[PDB]
Amino acid sequence: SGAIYVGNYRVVNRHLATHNDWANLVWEDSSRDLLVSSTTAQGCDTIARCDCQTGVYYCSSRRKHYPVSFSKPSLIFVEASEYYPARYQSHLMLAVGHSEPGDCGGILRCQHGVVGIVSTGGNGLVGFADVRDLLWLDEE
Ligand SMILES: C[C@@H](Cc1cocn1)NC(=O)c1nn(C)c2ccccc12
Ligand SMILES: [Zn+2]
Repeated sequence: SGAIYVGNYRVVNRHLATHNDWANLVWEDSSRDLLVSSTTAQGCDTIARCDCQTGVYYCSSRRKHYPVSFSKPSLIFVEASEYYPARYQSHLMLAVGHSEPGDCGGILRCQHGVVGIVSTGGNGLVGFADVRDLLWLDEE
């Protein structure tokens, strides 16, 4: 589990969105595994607007942050899970790192801010849904 709280937005994995998220929906995209809802309170996370391809992510199944090198956002074929059939996921970045299904929502960041959230994984890989192209997260 996990979310990004920037401005009056909450960014979560689409497959983990709650009824309150769907009832206060701003934007969703199944191909990216992302959903954004509106919030009453202002958040403290800042979105990275950069070209970093090294950063750190939070792994809840280890209670630890790990440094990683990650690929550029791409269209990758992801295997079936209980939330999606096997399909192409867009704007996905892969790294070598431990992960388990419940680690989705953990933040990947660099010195510039939040880069994305954990969305896929297995066998020593972890995949992150990028958010750096969603420029509208920075404005009302
Ligand atoms: C919950 C789904 C979401 C999903 C996105 O694309 C299709 N399904 N993801 C997973 O199944 C999953 N995510 N991580 C971090 C893993 C690590 C090890 C094994 C499985 C996973
Ligand atoms: Zn950066």
